[PDB]
Amino acid sequence: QTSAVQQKLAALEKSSGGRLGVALIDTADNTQVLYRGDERFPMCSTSKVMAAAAVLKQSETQKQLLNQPVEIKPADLVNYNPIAEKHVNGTMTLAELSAAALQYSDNTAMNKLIAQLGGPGGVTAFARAIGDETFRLDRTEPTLNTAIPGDPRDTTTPRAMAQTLRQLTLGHALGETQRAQLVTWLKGNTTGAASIRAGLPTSWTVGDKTGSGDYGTTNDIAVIWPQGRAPLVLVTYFTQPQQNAESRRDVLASAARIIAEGL
Ligand SMILES: [K+]
Repeated sequence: QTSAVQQKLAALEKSSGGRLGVALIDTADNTQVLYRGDERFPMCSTSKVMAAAAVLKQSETQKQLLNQPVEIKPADLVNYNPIAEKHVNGTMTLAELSAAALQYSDNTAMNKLIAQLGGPGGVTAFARAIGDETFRLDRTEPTLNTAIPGDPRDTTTPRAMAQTLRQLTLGHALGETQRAQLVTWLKGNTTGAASIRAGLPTSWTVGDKTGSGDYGTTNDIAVIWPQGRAPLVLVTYFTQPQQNAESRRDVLASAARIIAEGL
């Protein structure tokens, strides 16, 4: 069937000129709302959630892992790395790298998380270990953002990422303390106010991770605590036909508003 919400998302997508993917899980009733839910989209920096979570899982068997220092050298700097560049020729801990990756979208920090996991495939392996058969990380920063239409590298589907984000943040994919740390990090994101958050009542609390890349790719993955009801998990992915297209965070906000109005 096509629901009223799905019809509204299709009308938003038509007006945007791009390709929109949405997955909602309402954790009160476990119901889902999908739009292009099984199509692949480039993750861009939304993949930082999986990498940080994989390091948190490693930390469950190593009490001191998150305090371990990692060297930051000049050649490690990539295109966007406001936190890491301050520690060049010095160190950051894995906790500091996780926080920088998640809350500031620092790409050097992501590369250190990927390296801790043995390369992109270590992130994919963690995804598989927690039941996500769809996610794939194939490259490091910055090339994971090429976002070429039809390219499977560094993609997932909205359905898979919503399910995984639920398991990570609200379920038992991580230990208790690690889940709480991931939630704290997401809630302190600095980059999200124009994306999903912008489409929702301001009283609701959100933790999210944005992404952006070539082809005007504009993404957000969120957990949401509405006032008065069980949490929601919402994924909004958007990508456009032109390599040089501009970001469209407003489309994500519009998708979130349609979802919220449908509840
Ligand atoms: K970034």
